[PDB]
Amino acid sequence: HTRTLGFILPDLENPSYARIAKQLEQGARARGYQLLIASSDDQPDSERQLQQLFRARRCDALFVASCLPPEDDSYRELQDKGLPVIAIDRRLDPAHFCSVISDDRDASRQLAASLLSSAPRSIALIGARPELSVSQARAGGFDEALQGYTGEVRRYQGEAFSRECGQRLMQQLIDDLGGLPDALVTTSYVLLQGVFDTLQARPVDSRQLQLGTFGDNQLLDFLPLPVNAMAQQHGQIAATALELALAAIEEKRYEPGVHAVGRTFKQRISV
Amino acid sequence: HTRTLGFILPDLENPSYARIAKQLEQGARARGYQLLIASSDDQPDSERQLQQLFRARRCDALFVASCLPPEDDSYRELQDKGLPVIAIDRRLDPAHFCSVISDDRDASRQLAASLLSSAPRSIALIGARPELSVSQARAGGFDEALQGYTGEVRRYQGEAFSRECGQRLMQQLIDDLGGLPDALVTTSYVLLQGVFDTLQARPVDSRQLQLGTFGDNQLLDFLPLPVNAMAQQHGQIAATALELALAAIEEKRYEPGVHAVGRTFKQRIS
Repeated sequence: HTRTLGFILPDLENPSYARIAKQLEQGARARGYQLLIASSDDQPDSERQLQQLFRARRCDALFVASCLPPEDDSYRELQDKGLPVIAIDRRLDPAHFCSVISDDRDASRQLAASLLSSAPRSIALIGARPELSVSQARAGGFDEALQGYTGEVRRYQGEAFSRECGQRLMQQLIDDLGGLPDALVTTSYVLLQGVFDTLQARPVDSRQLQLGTFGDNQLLDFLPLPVNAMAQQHGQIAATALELALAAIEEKRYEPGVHAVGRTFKQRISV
Repeated sequence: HTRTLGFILPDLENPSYARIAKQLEQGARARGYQLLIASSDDQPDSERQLQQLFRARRCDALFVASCLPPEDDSYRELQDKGLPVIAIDRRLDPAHFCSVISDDRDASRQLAASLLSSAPRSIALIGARPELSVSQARAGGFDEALQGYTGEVRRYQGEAFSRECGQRLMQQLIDDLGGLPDALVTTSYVLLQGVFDTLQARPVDSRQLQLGTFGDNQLLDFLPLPVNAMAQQHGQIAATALELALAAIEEKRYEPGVHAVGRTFKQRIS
């Protein structure tokens, strides 16, 4: 026993992971545990390197937002050797791992529906890493809200949750529609940032779409362009994950399954 | 040789530290090293517990943005035991420790001057943790820039670099002046967040003022209100800090002193 917990996350610059990591560290500290954080940069080989690191380090439990393929069984190996693995944000196999996540599919359905109110002629989804369960959920909720929709629908899912990817996809979208869509949902705030870059390159008067995104940002309150946002309850995510970790460590309780926490709706678009 | 580096930082939610950590991680990986990150919350006792951690992990080198007093010699002991300790952002005793920091005094001078050039009738500084060298440098630069200025000046220094502190300080400032200051410098983007919270509560027509800050954010480009920003050169700081780490680990050379890296001026105010 080391009384240390590890957290592998995809991106240190993603404010949601930072917030969760901070909430975890605080809660852990009150329980007598230290938190060690490492970033995979959403690269599968980096994550595998971190796996070996946290195993040799002998952390009492490992929190992880994985970027690995579901076919990969590396975490099963670690678990079989006695390491408690708690998934965060990105679910691991519900038959073998405990995961704490946001209720993304329903969040996405409401998000898209909130834009559909204005009767848009065209609507698009911009996302990334389509293979991930988190991405499938958000694309899934988006489709669900489109039932009975007769307008133009486009889905663009890039290679990374990055600003530049969002910028590239927005361009490709604009180039493909011959203009802005009436409405747009981004599956991640960082992707929205790229969208803003693309919009800024255009003349001032062609930038008036209905916008919705996952995650949130304070400065959205000051944007002339209103953006609806679905934010994580980071505090509850961390508190749930930690309690699950400690039960596995201290009570040897561990039940596979997904624990979903609702997102909060931040509406800035007048309805 | 564990092939792992440690990084102790004050605040995971502070974009400046997250950026440097990310760059350090990326740089370390290219040299065959893994980076483990931990947060102190700027709490001295939390930081001390973390010391034991990278003490036990036996990391090859430890990066740290410390919140400990100058009287505290805990880092001295760790160094004597053979651990390369590299300060980042917050300098440690230049007589014994190597530190990579930003050119804060100069940056703060230029930042404040940029606001003064528009002839404000009042100007304020919002900062935190006045005892820190980084805070003295930024407050000092502000003061140098204001030499000869005959308008109203206010200096509010809070207890933490946090959004809530920034909010409280902005509230006290507005009550003090009986309104918004014409110009304002915040010593940390995190404090600026709290300032933005206070402005948000005011009518849309009552949010105009000359604004300058350390740190930066993309959306600052899109606001109807331009904000001058002194961005940290996160990549350069990481590279320099990394170079010093490896030179210590692999070549045993360790030379105390301060390596200052200049900031990037985003002059959004015409």
